[PDB]
Amino acid sequence: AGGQLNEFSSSGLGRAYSGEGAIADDAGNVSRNPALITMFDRPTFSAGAVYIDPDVNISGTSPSGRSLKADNIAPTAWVPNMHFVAPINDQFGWGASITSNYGLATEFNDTYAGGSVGGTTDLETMNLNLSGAYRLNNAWSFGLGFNAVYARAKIERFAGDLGQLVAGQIMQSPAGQTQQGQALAATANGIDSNTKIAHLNGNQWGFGWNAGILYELDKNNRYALTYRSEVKIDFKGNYSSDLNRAFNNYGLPIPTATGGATQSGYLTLNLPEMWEVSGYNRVDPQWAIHYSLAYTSWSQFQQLKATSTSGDTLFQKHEGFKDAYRIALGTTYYYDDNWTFRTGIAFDDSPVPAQNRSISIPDQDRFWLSAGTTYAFNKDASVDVGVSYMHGQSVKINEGPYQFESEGKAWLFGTNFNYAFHHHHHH
Ligand SMILES: CCCCCCCCOCCOCCOCCOCCO
Ligand SMILES: CCCCCCCCOCCOCCOCCOCCO
Ligand SMILES: CCCCCCCCOCCOCCOCCOCCO
Ligand SMILES: CCCCCCCCOCCOCCOCCOCCO
Ligand SMILES: [Ca+2]
Repeated sequence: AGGQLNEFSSSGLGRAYSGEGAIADDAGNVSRNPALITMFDRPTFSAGAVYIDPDVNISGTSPSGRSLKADNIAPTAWVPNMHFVAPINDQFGWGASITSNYGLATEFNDTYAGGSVGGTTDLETMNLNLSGAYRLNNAWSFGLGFNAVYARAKIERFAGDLGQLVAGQIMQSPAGQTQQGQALAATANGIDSNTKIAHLNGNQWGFGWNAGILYELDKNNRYALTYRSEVKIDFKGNYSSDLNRAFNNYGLPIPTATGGATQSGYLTLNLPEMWEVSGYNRVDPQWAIHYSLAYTSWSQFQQLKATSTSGDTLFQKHEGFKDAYRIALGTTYYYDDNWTFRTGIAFDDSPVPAQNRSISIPDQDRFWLSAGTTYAFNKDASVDVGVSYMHGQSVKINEGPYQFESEGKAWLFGTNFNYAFHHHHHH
Protein backbone atom coordinates (compact mmCIF):
# COMPACT_ATOMS: atom_id res chain seq x y z
CA ALA A 1 0.00 0.00 0.00
CA GLY A 2 0.92 3.69 -0.02
CA GLY A 3 2.86 3.27 -3.25
CA GLN A 4 4.58 0.00 -2.41
CA LEU A 5 4.24 -2.65 -5.15
CA ASN A 6 4.26 -6.43 -4.69
CA GLU A 7 4.26 -7.37 -8.39
CA PHE A 8 7.62 -9.13 -8.75
CA SER A 9 6.15 -12.25 -10.39
CA SER A 10 3.03 -13.74 -11.95
CA SER A 11 3.07 -16.95 -9.92
CA GLY A 12 3.17 -14.71 -6.86
CA LEU A 13 0.19 -12.77 -8.22
CA GLY A 14 -1.93 -15.95 -8.25
CA ARG A 15 -1.00 -16.57 -4.58
CA ALA A 16 -1.83 -13.01 -3.48
CA TYR A 17 1.89 -12.85 -2.65
CA SER A 18 1.62 -15.21 0.34
CA GLY A 19 4.72 -16.75 1.91
CA GLU A 20 6.94 -15.27 -0.80
CA GLY A 21 10.11 -15.53 1.30
CA ALA A 22 9.60 -19.29 1.66
CA ILE A 23 8.50 -20.65 -1.73
CA ALA A 24 10.99 -21.42 -4.51
CA ASP A 25 9.03 -23.17 -7.26
CA ASP A 26 10.42 -20.60 -9.69
CA ALA A 27 13.25 -18.03 -9.84
CA GLY A 28 11.14 -14.95 -9.02
CA ASN A 29 11.31 -15.43 -5.24
CA VAL A 30 15.05 -14.84 -4.95
CA SER A 31 14.29 -11.12 -5.45
CA ARG A 32 12.15 -11.37 -2.30
CA ASN A 33 14.51 -13.60 -0.26
CA PRO A 34 18.14 -13.97 -1.41
CA ALA A 35 18.62 -17.00 0.86
CA LEU A 36 16.27 -18.87 -1.51
CA ILE A 37 19.19 -19.01 -3.95
CA THR A 38 20.27 -22.21 -2.17
CA MET A 39 17.10 -23.96 -3.36
CA PHE A 40 18.27 -23.87 -7.00
CA ASP A 41 20.72 -26.39 -8.44
CA ARG A 42 20.69 -25.11 -12.02
CA PRO A 43 20.65 -21.72 -13.75
CA THR A 44 17.02 -20.60 -13.87
CA PHE A 45 15.39 -17.67 -15.65
CA SER A 46 11.96 -16.04 -15.32
CA ALA A 47 10.47 -13.00 -17.02
CA GLY A 48 7.06 -11.44 -17.47
CA ALA A 49 4.86 -8.55 -16.47
CA VAL A 50 1.79 -7.63 -14.50
CA TYR A 51 -0.84 -5.32 -15.98
CA ILE A 52 -2.65 -3.31 -13.31
CA ASP A 53 -6.09 -1.94 -14.11
CA PRO A 54 -7.18 0.33 -11.25
CA ASP A 55 -10.62 1.86 -10.85
CA VAL A 56 -10.12 4.72 -8.39
CA ASN A 57 -12.79 7.42 -8.27
CA ILE A 58 -13.24 10.71 -6.39
CA SER A 59 -16.55 12.40 -5.57
CA GLY A 60 -17.65 15.60 -3.88
CA THR A 61 -18.72 19.21 -4.33
CA SER A 62 -16.45 22.22 -4.06
CA PRO A 63 -17.49 25.31 -2.09
CA SER A 64 -17.63 26.90 -5.57
CA GLY A 65 -20.49 24.54 -6.47
CA ARG A 66 -18.35 22.75 -9.05
CA SER A 67 -18.40 18.96 -8.87
CA LEU A 68 -15.29 17.28 -7.53
CA LYS A 69 -16.18 14.07 -9.37
CA ALA A 70 -13.09 12.53 -10.98
CA ASP A 71 -13.32 9.06 -12.51
CA ASN A 72 -10.42 6.68 -13.00
CA ILE A 73 -7.75 8.93 -11.52
CA ALA A 74 -5.22 6.05 -11.40
CA PRO A 75 -3.89 5.16 -14.87
CA THR A 76 -3.20 1.56 -15.89
CA ALA A 77 0.33 0.32 -15.29
CA TRP A 78 2.52 -2.35 -16.83
CA VAL A 79 5.08 -3.67 -14.35
CA PRO A 80 7.72 -5.99 -15.82
CA ASN A 81 9.98 -8.40 -13.96
CA MET A 82 13.05 -10.41 -14.87
CA HIS A 83 15.00 -12.88 -12.75
CA PHE A 84 18.05 -15.09 -13.01
CA VAL A 85 19.42 -17.50 -10.39
CA ALA A 86 22.39 -19.87 -10.57
CA PRO A 87 24.46 -22.10 -8.31
CA ILE A 88 28.18 -21.36 -8.00
CA ASN A 89 28.96 -24.30 -5.76
CA ASP A 90 27.03 -26.82 -3.71
CA GLN A 91 27.25 -24.15 -0.96
CA PHE A 92 27.05 -20.79 -2.78
CA GLY A 93 24.88 -19.28 -5.50
CA TRP A 94 23.96 -15.92 -6.96
CA GLY A 95 21.01 -14.19 -8.55
CA ALA A 96 20.03 -10.95 -10.26
CA SER A 97 16.70 -9.36 -11.02
CA ILE A 98 14.92 -6.33 -12.39
CA THR A 99 11.73 -5.53 -10.49
CA SER A 100 9.77 -2.55 -9.18
CA ASN A 101 9.04 -2.31 -5.46
CA TYR A 102 7.58 1.23 -5.47
CA GLY A 103 5.47 3.21 -7.90
CA LEU A 104 2.43 5.46 -8.00
CA ALA A 105 0.39 7.36 -10.55
CA THR A 106 -2.55 9.67 -9.85
CA GLU A 107 -3.64 11.95 -12.70
CA PHE A 108 -6.60 14.37 -12.83
CA ASN A 109 -7.78 16.50 -15.77
CA ASP A 110 -5.86 19.78 -15.65
CA THR A 111 -9.20 21.66 -15.49
CA TYR A 112 -10.30 19.71 -12.40
CA ALA A 113 -11.90 22.10 -9.88
CA GLY A 114 -9.79 20.57 -7.10
CA GLY A 115 -6.60 20.85 -9.15
CA SER A 116 -4.48 22.48 -6.42
CA VAL A 117 -4.49 19.10 -4.67
CA GLY A 118 -5.11 17.00 -7.83
CA GLY A 119 -3.04 17.41 -10.98
CA THR A 120 -0.45 14.69 -11.59
CA THR A 121 1.60 12.64 -9.15
CA ASP A 122 3.90 10.05 -10.79
CA LEU A 123 6.67 7.85 -9.36
CA GLU A 124 8.24 4.98 -11.31
CA THR A 125 11.16 2.96 -9.97
CA MET A 126 13.29 0.12 -11.25
CA ASN A 127 15.14 -2.04 -8.74
CA LEU A 128 18.32 -3.71 -10.02
CA ASN A 129 19.35 -6.42 -7.60
CA LEU A 130 22.48 -8.55 -7.35
CA SER A 131 22.38 -11.23 -4.64
CA GLY A 132 24.49 -14.03 -3.23
CA ALA A 133 23.75 -16.81 -0.76
CA TYR A 134 25.44 -19.45 1.36
CA ARG A 135 24.02 -22.75 2.60
CA LEU A 136 25.34 -23.50 6.09
CA ASN A 137 23.77 -26.96 6.28
CA ASN A 138 20.63 -28.91 5.36
CA ALA A 139 18.58 -26.52 7.47
CA TRP A 140 20.14 -23.05 7.34
CA SER A 141 20.75 -20.68 4.42
CA PHE A 142 21.64 -16.98 4.37
CA GLY A 143 21.49 -14.42 1.59
CA LEU A 144 22.55 -10.82 0.97
CA GLY A 145 21.75 -8.46 -1.89
CA PHE A 146 22.73 -5.06 -3.27
CA ASN A 147 20.12 -2.84 -4.89
CA ALA A 148 20.52 0.00 -7.35
CA VAL A 149 17.22 1.86 -7.73
CA TYR A 150 16.44 4.25 -10.56
CA ALA A 151 13.53 6.60 -9.91
CA ARG A 152 11.72 9.00 -12.23
CA ALA A 153 9.15 11.31 -10.70
CA LYS A 154 6.87 14.19 -11.53
CA ILE A 155 4.37 16.33 -9.64
CA GLU A 156 2.11 18.95 -11.19
CA ARG A 157 -0.65 20.92 -9.49
CA PHE A 158 -3.10 23.39 -11.03
CA ALA A 159 -5.15 26.32 -9.81
CA GLY A 160 -8.50 24.54 -10.16
CA ASP A 161 -11.29 26.77 -8.84
CA LEU A 162 -9.15 28.71 -6.33
CA GLY A 163 -9.32 31.90 -8.40
CA GLN A 164 -13.12 31.77 -8.45
CA LEU A 165 -13.19 31.07 -4.68
CA VAL A 166 -10.87 33.96 -3.90
CA ALA A 167 -12.75 36.37 -6.15
CA GLY A 168 -15.97 35.37 -4.41
CA GLN A 169 -14.59 36.04 -0.95
CA ILE A 170 -13.17 39.39 -2.03
CA MET A 171 -16.43 40.50 -3.60
CA GLN A 172 -18.44 39.38 -0.53
CA SER A 173 -16.08 41.40 1.72
CA PRO A 174 -15.84 45.15 2.35
CA ALA A 175 -12.84 45.08 0.00
CA GLY A 176 -15.23 44.28 -2.88
CA GLN A 177 -16.24 47.94 -2.87
CA THR A 178 -12.67 49.29 -3.15
CA GLN A 179 -10.44 49.81 -6.20
CA GLN A 180 -7.82 47.59 -4.58
CA GLY A 181 -10.20 44.71 -3.93
CA GLN A 182 -11.72 44.98 -7.37
CA ALA A 183 -8.27 44.81 -8.96
CA LEU A 184 -7.39 41.72 -6.89
CA ALA A 185 -10.73 40.08 -7.77
CA ALA A 186 -10.06 40.63 -11.47
CA THR A 187 -6.63 38.99 -11.03
CA ALA A 188 -8.14 36.05 -9.12
CA ASN A 189 -10.86 35.57 -11.78
CA GLY A 190 -8.10 35.64 -14.41
CA ILE A 191 -6.35 32.54 -13.05
CA ASP A 192 -7.58 29.78 -15.39
CA SER A 193 -8.30 26.41 -13.73
CA ASN A 194 -5.47 24.84 -15.78
CA THR A 195 -2.85 27.36 -14.64
CA LYS A 196 0.14 25.33 -13.42
CA ILE A 197 0.91 26.31 -9.78
CA ALA A 198 3.61 23.70 -9.34
CA HIS A 199 5.80 21.51 -11.52
CA LEU A 200 8.48 19.22 -10.05
CA ASN A 201 10.34 16.57 -12.00
CA GLY A 202 13.55 14.64 -11.62
CA ASN A 203 15.32 11.34 -12.10
CA GLN A 204 17.85 9.85 -9.71
CA TRP A 205 19.55 6.69 -8.51
CA GLY A 206 19.59 5.46 -4.95
CA PHE A 207 21.10 2.39 -3.32
CA GLY A 208 20.14 -0.16 -0.72
CA TRP A 209 20.73 -3.69 0.45
CA ASN A 210 18.59 -6.63 1.48
CA ALA A 211 19.07 -9.85 3.40
CA GLY A 212 17.36 -13.13 4.15
CA ILE A 213 17.49 -16.23 6.29
CA LEU A 214 15.92 -19.54 5.36
CA TYR A 215 15.18 -22.39 7.75
CA GLU A 216 14.18 -25.73 6.21
CA LEU A 217 12.51 -28.16 8.62
CA ASP A 218 12.71 -30.70 5.82
CA LYS A 219 12.41 -30.58 2.02
CA ASN A 220 8.69 -29.81 2.26
CA ASN A 221 8.52 -27.27 5.10
CA ARG A 222 10.48 -24.05 5.43
CA TYR A 223 10.32 -20.62 7.05
CA ALA A 224 11.96 -17.31 6.24
CA LEU A 225 12.82 -13.89 7.61
CA THR A 226 13.84 -11.07 5.28
CA TYR A 227 14.84 -7.44 5.49
CA ARG A 228 14.91 -4.83 2.72
CA SER A 229 16.74 -1.62 3.64
CA GLU A 230 15.40 1.87 3.27
CA VAL A 231 16.47 3.50 -0.02
CA LYS A 232 16.99 7.27 -0.03
CA ILE A 233 16.58 9.08 -3.33
CA ASP A 234 18.03 12.61 -3.29
CA PHE A 235 16.53 14.13 -6.42
CA LYS A 236 18.03 17.19 -8.00
CA GLY A 237 15.49 18.35 -10.57
CA ASN A 238 13.34 21.13 -12.00
CA TYR A 239 10.78 23.27 -10.19
CA SER A 240 8.52 25.95 -11.65
CA SER A 241 5.15 27.59 -11.15
CA ASP A 242 3.34 29.72 -13.70
CA LEU A 243 1.84 32.06 -11.09
CA ASN A 244 3.21 35.63 -10.90
CA ARG A 245 5.94 36.16 -8.25
CA ALA A 246 3.68 38.76 -6.62
CA PHE A 247 1.69 35.89 -5.05
CA ASN A 248 4.66 34.99 -2.80
CA ASN A 249 5.35 35.71 0.85
CA TYR A 250 1.82 36.37 2.10
CA GLY A 251 1.48 32.95 3.72
CA LEU A 252 -1.00 31.77 1.08
CA PRO A 253 -1.41 27.95 1.04
CA ILE A 254 0.02 27.49 -2.45
CA PRO A 255 3.49 26.54 -3.76
CA THR A 256 6.16 29.15 -4.52
CA ALA A 257 5.34 31.18 -7.64
CA THR A 258 8.18 31.63 -10.16
CA GLY A 259 6.56 33.49 -13.05
CA GLY A 260 6.99 30.39 -15.21
CA ALA A 261 10.77 30.26 -14.67
CA THR A 262 12.50 26.96 -13.94
CA GLN A 263 14.97 26.58 -11.08
CA SER A 264 16.88 23.70 -9.50
CA GLY A 265 14.90 21.92 -6.80
CA TYR A 266 16.03 19.26 -4.33
CA LEU A 267 13.73 16.65 -2.81
CA THR A 268 14.51 13.58 -0.75
CA LEU A 269 12.23 10.59 -1.12
CA ASN A 270 12.56 7.72 1.35
CA LEU A 271 11.53 4.30 0.07
CA PRO A 272 10.79 2.57 3.37
CA GLU A 273 12.53 -0.51 4.82
CA MET A 274 10.47 -3.72 5.03
CA TRP A 275 10.60 -6.91 7.12
CA GLU A 276 8.78 -10.12 6.17
CA VAL A 277 8.31 -13.54 7.76
CA SER A 278 7.07 -16.39 5.56
CA GLY A 279 6.08 -20.02 5.89
CA TYR A 280 5.62 -22.76 3.29
CA ASN A 281 4.21 -26.20 4.05
CA ARG A 282 3.79 -28.89 1.39
CA VAL A 283 1.35 -30.93 3.49
CA ASP A 284 0.61 -33.46 0.77
CA PRO A 285 2.19 -34.37 -2.56
CA GLN A 286 -0.55 -32.31 -4.25
CA TRP A 287 -1.02 -29.49 -1.70
CA ALA A 288 0.96 -26.66 -0.12
CA ILE A 289 -0.06 -23.72 2.03
CA HIS A 290 2.02 -20.55 2.31
CA TYR A 291 1.56 -17.40 4.36
CA SER A 292 3.37 -14.26 5.40
CA LEU A 293 3.36 -11.17 7.55
CA ALA A 294 5.19 -8.09 6.28
CA TYR A 295 5.89 -4.88 8.17
CA THR A 296 6.84 -1.74 6.25
CA SER A 297 8.30 1.26 8.09
CA TRP A 298 6.13 3.77 6.28
CA SER A 299 6.82 6.23 9.11
CA GLN A 300 10.01 6.88 7.09
CA PHE A 301 7.84 8.81 4.61
CA GLN A 302 6.87 12.03 6.39
CA GLN A 303 6.53 14.67 3.66
CA LEU A 304 7.15 15.71 0.07
CA LYS A 305 9.37 18.78 0.29
CA ALA A 306 11.25 20.49 -2.53
CA THR A 307 13.83 23.14 -1.65
CA SER A 308 15.84 25.62 -3.70
CA THR A 309 19.58 26.11 -4.02
CA SER A 310 19.19 28.67 -1.23
CA GLY A 311 17.42 26.10 0.95
CA ASP A 312 14.00 27.77 0.74
CA THR A 313 10.82 25.70 0.52
CA LEU A 314 9.36 25.62 -3.02
CA PHE A 315 6.73 22.93 -2.47
CA GLN A 316 5.74 21.13 0.71
CA LYS A 317 3.05 18.52 1.31
CA HIS A 318 2.79 16.83 4.73
CA GLU A 319 2.20 13.07 4.47
CA GLY A 320 2.86 11.67 7.95
CA PHE A 321 2.59 7.98 7.08
CA LYS A 322 2.57 5.32 9.82
CA ASP A 323 4.20 1.88 9.82
CA ALA A 324 1.85 -0.72 8.32
CA TYR A 325 1.45 -4.47 7.94
CA ARG A 326 0.37 -6.86 5.21
CA ILE A 327 -0.85 -10.39 5.90
CA ALA A 328 -1.43 -13.06 3.26
CA LEU A 329 -2.45 -16.72 3.06
CA GLY A 330 -2.54 -18.96 0.00
CA THR A 331 -2.55 -22.52 -1.27
CA THR A 332 -1.10 -24.34 -4.25
CA TYR A 333 -2.59 -27.43 -5.87
CA TYR A 334 0.09 -29.46 -7.63
CA TYR A 335 -2.38 -31.24 -9.90
CA ASP A 336 -0.11 -33.18 -12.28
CA ASP A 337 3.18 -33.01 -14.19
CA ASN A 338 1.87 -30.13 -16.34
CA TRP A 339 -0.71 -28.30 -14.26
CA THR A 340 -0.37 -26.35 -11.03
CA PHE A 341 -3.15 -24.19 -9.59
CA ARG A 342 -3.07 -21.56 -6.86
CA THR A 343 -5.21 -19.11 -4.93
CA GLY A 344 -4.75 -16.66 -2.08
CA ILE A 345 -6.09 -13.80 -0.02
CA ALA A 346 -4.35 -10.87 1.60
CA PHE A 347 -5.07 -7.78 3.64
CA ASP A 348 -2.96 -4.63 3.26
CA ASP A 349 -3.16 -2.07 6.10
CA SER A 350 -2.97 1.49 4.72
CA PRO A 351 -0.04 3.50 6.11
CA VAL A 352 -2.06 6.73 5.77
CA PRO A 353 -3.85 8.03 8.90
CA ALA A 354 -7.31 9.45 8.12
CA GLN A 355 -6.23 13.00 8.93
CA ASN A 356 -3.38 12.77 6.45
CA ARG A 357 -5.32 11.34 3.49
CA SER A 358 -4.92 13.15 0.16
CA ILE A 359 -6.53 12.68 -3.23
CA SER A 360 -3.11 12.57 -4.93
CA ILE A 361 -2.24 9.43 -2.97
CA PRO A 362 -5.70 7.89 -2.70
CA ASP A 363 -4.92 5.02 -0.36
CA GLN A 364 -7.13 2.82 1.81
CA ASP A 365 -7.05 -0.62 3.47
CA ARG A 366 -7.13 -3.24 0.72
CA PHE A 367 -8.34 -6.83 0.48
CA TRP A 368 -6.88 -9.15 -2.16
CA LEU A 369 -8.45 -12.15 -3.88
CA SER A 370 -6.16 -14.13 -6.20
CA ALA A 371 -6.13 -17.14 -8.49
CA GLY A 372 -3.54 -18.54 -10.87
CA THR A 373 -2.15 -21.42 -12.86
CA THR A 374 1.15 -22.71 -14.17
CA TYR A 375 1.54 -24.95 -17.20
CA ALA A 376 4.81 -26.83 -17.50
CA PHE A 377 5.71 -27.68 -21.10
CA ASN A 378 8.39 -30.01 -19.78
CA LYS A 379 10.88 -30.27 -16.91
CA ASP A 380 12.68 -27.12 -18.09
CA ALA A 381 10.01 -24.63 -19.19
CA SER A 382 6.68 -23.26 -17.99
CA VAL A 383 4.25 -20.36 -18.13
CA ASP A 384 2.53 -18.73 -15.15
CA VAL A 385 -0.73 -16.83 -15.45
CA GLY A 386 -2.19 -14.98 -12.50
CA VAL A 387 -5.14 -12.74 -11.71
CA SER A 388 -5.87 -10.64 -8.63
CA TYR A 389 -8.83 -8.51 -7.56
CA MET A 390 -8.19 -5.77 -5.01
CA HIS A 391 -10.95 -3.91 -3.21
CA GLY A 392 -10.54 -1.03 -0.80
CA GLN A 393 -12.98 0.73 1.49
CA SER A 394 -14.47 4.10 0.55
CA VAL A 395 -12.96 6.88 2.67
CA LYS A 396 -13.52 10.57 3.37
CA ILE A 397 -10.73 13.03 2.59
CA ASN A 398 -10.45 16.63 3.77
CA GLU A 399 -7.81 18.59 1.94
CA GLY A 400 -7.30 22.33 1.61
CA PRO A 401 -10.69 23.97 1.18
CA TYR A 402 -12.20 20.72 -0.18
CA GLN A 403 -14.04 17.64 1.07
CA PHE A 404 -13.96 14.45 -1.00
CA GLU A 405 -14.84 10.79 -0.90
CA SER A 406 -12.68 8.21 -2.61
CA GLU A 407 -13.38 4.63 -3.65
CA GLY A 408 -10.96 2.16 -5.19
CA LYS A 409 -10.56 -1.32 -6.60
CA ALA A 410 -8.31 -2.94 -9.19
CA TRP A 411 -7.85 -5.94 -11.45
CA LEU A 412 -4.35 -7.32 -12.03
CA PHE A 413 -3.32 -9.72 -14.78
CA GLY A 414 0.11 -11.27 -15.02
CA THR A 415 2.05 -13.64 -17.25
CA ASN A 416 5.56 -15.04 -16.73
CA PHE A 417 7.68 -17.48 -18.67
CA ASN A 418 10.16 -19.72 -16.87
CA TYR A 419 13.19 -21.55 -18.20
CA ALA A 420 15.73 -23.77 -16.43
CA PHE A 421 18.98 -24.70 -18.16
CA HIS A 422 20.21 -28.29 -18.26
CA HIS A 423 23.36 -27.24 -16.47
CA HIS A 424 24.95 -27.92 -13.10
CA HIS A 425 27.81 -26.49 -11.05
CA HIS A 426 29.14 -29.43 -9.07
CA HIS A 427 32.76 -29.93 -8.03
C1 LIG B 1 -5.99 32.91 -7.48
C2 LIG B 1 -5.30 31.65 -7.98
C3 LIG B 1 -4.39 31.06 -6.90
C4 LIG B 1 -5.09 31.18 -5.55
C5 LIG B 1 -4.47 32.29 -4.74
C6 LIG B 1 -4.31 31.84 -3.30
C7 LIG B 1 -5.46 30.94 -2.91
C8 LIG B 1 -5.27 30.44 -1.49
O1 LIG B 1 -6.47 30.64 -0.80
C9 LIG B 1 -7.06 29.42 -0.43
C10 LIG B 1 -8.39 29.34 -1.14
O2 LIG B 1 -9.42 29.02 -0.24
C11 LIG B 1 -10.60 29.71 -0.60
C12 LIG B 1 -11.01 30.66 0.51
O3 LIG B 1 -12.40 30.53 0.72
C13 LIG B 1 -13.00 31.74 1.09
C14 LIG B 1 -12.75 32.02 2.57
O4 LIG B 1 -13.76 31.42 3.35
C15 LIG B 1 -13.80 30.02 3.21
C16 LIG B 1 -13.27 29.36 4.47
O5 LIG B 1 -14.23 28.46 4.99
C1 LIG C 1 -0.75 -20.43 -21.37
C2 LIG C 1 -0.65 -21.95 -21.39
C3 LIG C 1 -1.86 -22.58 -20.70
C4 LIG C 1 -3.04 -21.62 -20.73
C5 LIG C 1 -3.53 -21.31 -19.33
C6 LIG C 1 -4.69 -20.32 -19.35
C7 LIG C 1 -5.84 -20.85 -18.50
C8 LIG C 1 -6.39 -22.13 -19.12
O1 LIG C 1 -6.32 -23.19 -18.19
C9 LIG C 1 -7.49 -23.27 -17.41
C10 LIG C 1 -7.49 -24.55 -16.59
O2 LIG C 1 -7.52 -25.70 -17.41
C11 LIG C 1 -7.43 -26.87 -16.62
C12 LIG C 1 -6.64 -27.98 -17.30
O3 LIG C 1 -7.20 -29.21 -16.90
C13 LIG C 1 -6.25 -30.13 -16.42
C14 LIG C 1 -5.61 -30.87 -17.59
O4 LIG C 1 -6.27 -32.09 -17.82
C15 LIG C 1 -5.37 -33.09 -18.21
C16 LIG C 1 -5.34 -34.20 -17.16
O5 LIG C 1 -5.40 -35.46 -17.79
C1 LIG D 1 -12.02 26.26 4.95
C2 LIG D 1 -11.24 26.37 3.65
C3 LIG D 1 -9.95 27.16 3.81
C4 LIG D 1 -9.95 28.40 2.92
C5 LIG D 1 -9.96 29.69 3.74
C6 LIG D 1 -9.60 29.48 5.21
C7 LIG D 1 -9.28 30.82 5.85
C8 LIG D 1 -8.34 31.59 4.93
O1 LIG D 1 -8.90 32.83 4.56
C9 LIG D 1 -7.99 33.88 4.83
C10 LIG D 1 -8.45 35.15 4.13
O2 LIG D 1 -7.36 35.81 3.51
C11 LIG D 1 -7.75 36.42 2.30
C12 LIG D 1 -6.68 36.34 1.22
O3 LIG D 1 -7.22 35.77 0.05
C13 LIG D 1 -6.30 35.69 -1.02
C14 LIG D 1 -6.45 36.91 -1.91
O4 LIG D 1 -5.36 37.01 -2.80
C15 LIG D 1 -5.62 36.63 -4.13
C16 LIG D 1 -5.50 37.85 -5.03
O5 LIG D 1 -5.11 37.48 -6.34
C1 LIG E 1 8.36 -0.04 -15.57
C2 LIG E 1 9.10 0.28 -14.28
C3 LIG E 1 8.16 0.86 -13.23
C4 LIG E 1 6.90 0.01 -13.06
C5 LIG E 1 5.67 0.76 -13.55
C6 LIG E 1 4.91 1.42 -12.41
C7 LIG E 1 4.33 2.75 -12.86
C8 LIG E 1 3.58 3.44 -11.72
O1 LIG E 1 2.34 2.78 -11.54
C9 LIG E 1 2.33 1.98 -10.38
C10 LIG E 1 1.24 0.92 -10.52
O2 LIG E 1 0.31 0.96 -9.46
C11 LIG E 1 -0.93 1.49 -9.88
C12 LIG E 1 -1.92 1.45 -8.73
O3 LIG E 1 -1.75 0.25 -8.01
C13 LIG E 1 -2.97 -0.36 -7.66
C14 LIG E 1 -3.56 0.41 -6.49
O4 LIG E 1 -4.74 1.06 -6.89
C15 LIG E 1 -5.85 0.19 -6.87
C16 LIG E 1 -6.74 0.49 -5.67
O5 LIG E 1 -7.12 -0.71 -5.04
CA1 LIG F 1 28.40 -22.96 -16.05
